[PDB]
Amino acid sequence: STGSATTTPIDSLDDAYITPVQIGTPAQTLNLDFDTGSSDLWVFSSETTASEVDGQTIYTPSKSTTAKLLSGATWSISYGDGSSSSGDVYTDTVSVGGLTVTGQAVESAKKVSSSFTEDSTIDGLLGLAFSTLNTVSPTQQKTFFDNAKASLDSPVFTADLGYHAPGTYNFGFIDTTAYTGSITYTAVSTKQGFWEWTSTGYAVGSGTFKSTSIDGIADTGTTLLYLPATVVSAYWAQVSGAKSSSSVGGYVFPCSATLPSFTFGVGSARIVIPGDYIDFGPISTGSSSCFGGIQSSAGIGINIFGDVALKAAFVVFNGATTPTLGFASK
Ligand SMILES: NCc1ccc(C(F)(F)F)cc1
Repeated sequence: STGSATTTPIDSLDDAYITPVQIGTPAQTLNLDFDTGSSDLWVFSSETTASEVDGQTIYTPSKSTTAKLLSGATWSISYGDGSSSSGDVYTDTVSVGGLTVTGQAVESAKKVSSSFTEDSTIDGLLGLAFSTLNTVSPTQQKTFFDNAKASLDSPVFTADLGYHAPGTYNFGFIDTTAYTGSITYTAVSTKQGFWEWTSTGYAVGSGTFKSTSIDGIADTGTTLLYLPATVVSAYWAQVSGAKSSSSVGGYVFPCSATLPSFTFGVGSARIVIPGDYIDFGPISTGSSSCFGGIQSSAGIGINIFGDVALKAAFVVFNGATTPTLGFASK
């Protein structure tokens, strides 16, 4: 079997993408953030603290004939940006774009951090990293992708994120009309539980390609591109008036500047990120300083190929016994 669902940016800057997901019987439709950097499916629910909910759609397990409490199980998760959430665990039926999994662990949030509460467009997260990162205790739970794997035509899913436009998440098949040229596959290390891979180098604008190995993760749940300080300094040095700001927390640039493109390597192939993709707009309403989409990973400890990079490509997450990542121009 297969599934296909449209994913839509939550705002005019593509800060995140939400995808409708059906949970329970009868279906309760929630808009979830598909996150290849984590492995928990957690949702706002009727069990979330009332003061911590501001306009989100909530999952109500008491109205689902298929919901079962996973007795004794708890979850607690903290994201790299400081966000966090925790609660208990139900099992229920979950469908994405026609693809249905029964007995999927649905982690009901009793407490959520402030950054989730103030984001009324995101009802929860659907983790698509490897199940070794799932935070359910004492019995670790499988992701939606892992549970669906056996019934999928092919053990793959693809991310086709749009620039200021809707895109597509496909499960179980590769849409050969969605990309141009060939798909370049590259090896994945699962050692840390991420879709971790090694980029073969980079170029800034029309400059020479610098062959160097950049280890990083493919993370649909991260907005920006986080790369080593040397790479990020070489990019912003080409933008008149750009500078790293301690008060803002990253590189900013005059909104009147035009940004060069950024090229990253996948084996022998090249993926070009247009300069417009790196513009994240004024740091405050009416400001003439704009925030950059390429930032240093030095504070984080891991390089992150977030939405800025992934939306420039058609990306195949191949969950075969030897996992691989495929990149194609589109
Ligand atoms: N989008 C999920 C996510 C968030 C943060 C990290 C970090 F910071 F640990 F790299 C990995 C994955």
